[PDB]
Amino acid sequence: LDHEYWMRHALTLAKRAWDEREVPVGAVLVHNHRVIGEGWNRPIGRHDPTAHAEIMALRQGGLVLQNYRLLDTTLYVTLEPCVMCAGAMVHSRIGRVVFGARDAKTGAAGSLIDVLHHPGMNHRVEIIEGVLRDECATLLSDFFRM
Amino acid sequence: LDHEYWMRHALTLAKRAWDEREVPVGAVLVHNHRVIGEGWNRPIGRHDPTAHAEIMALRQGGLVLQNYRLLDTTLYVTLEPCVMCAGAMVHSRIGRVVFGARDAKTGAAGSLIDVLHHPGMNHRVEIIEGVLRDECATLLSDFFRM
Ligand SMILES: [Zn+2]
Ligand SMILES: [Zn+2]
Repeated sequence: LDHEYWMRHALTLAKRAWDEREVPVGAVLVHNHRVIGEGWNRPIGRHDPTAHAEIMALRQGGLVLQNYRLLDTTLYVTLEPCVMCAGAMVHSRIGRVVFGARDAKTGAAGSLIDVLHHPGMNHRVEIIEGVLRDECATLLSDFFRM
Repeated sequence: LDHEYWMRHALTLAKRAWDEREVPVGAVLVHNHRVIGEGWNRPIGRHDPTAHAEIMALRQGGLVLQNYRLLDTTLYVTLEPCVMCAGAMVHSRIGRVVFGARDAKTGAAGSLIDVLHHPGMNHRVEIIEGVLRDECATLLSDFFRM
């Protein structure tokens, strides 16, 4: 579905997070080839431990759809989702998550844990990884070097 | 620390959720024996898949402390936290979670999965279960009967 076109927008949002001095992750939630939520990482600034990119984008999606269930959506994100965000995607009943770089240490879509296909969740999210992978990694690498 | 006194307040918040026709879960975040966040379940009403009791209470706590890290806090909740909320508690670096009833099917503190002591998280949350257990269960049972 030209996943790079949507990931590019996510990288755009990640660079907002970068300008805010937050770990640079961006996310966009797409429904019928239209954006219905955007998010970027801002826990430090918002004083909000839950203010990850995915959480912000899933919340917008709910407002836009007037529904807490976000059926058949695709969530794009520049980094593999953490446990908190992976659980949110499961509650949201999204169709699919597409991510850029793996989070080898604490990623929760097959890196540390695979919450999205854990055998007791009432909903399965499909996974596609590595979209604009090197672009997503370099943002995060330059961040940590900084 | 008279955990029933704080759980009673959580049950108070859970009954707000009940009056809103939402699964009746309440939560309170306590720091130095003072409440610094309250929460109750309202996904349906807020059109927000992330709007669980714990998420709302952890968010308030961050505002009150002007910090996304909520060190040495105790989060009380009427039901075992789900994967999404268990991950949030880990990111928040809370000291302890105290819960009422187990969620046998999808609870993420030793029921379905134990996210809070999973061997790769950078932070361990202590767990105490069963506080006002029967009170918490009956609320949820009456809800599902309804
Ligand atoms: Zn996350
Ligand atoms: Zn939850």
